[PDB]
Amino acid sequence: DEREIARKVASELQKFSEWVKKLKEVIKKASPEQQTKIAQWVAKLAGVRPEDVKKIIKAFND
Repeated sequence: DEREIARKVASELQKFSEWVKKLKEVIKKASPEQQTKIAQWVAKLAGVRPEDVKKIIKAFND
């Protein structure tokens, strides 16, 4: 069903947006060395590239 996937994806979008903002606040308080380090933790845990974590964070600032 299309409307149920849309309802589910949008709900997870609102929840995941909260965690991106918290990760942003942790990154905004970190030194440039720690910012790279935090992006490498998230990438190594989630199984993505460190650059993808930054592109995902970019899409949740607007």
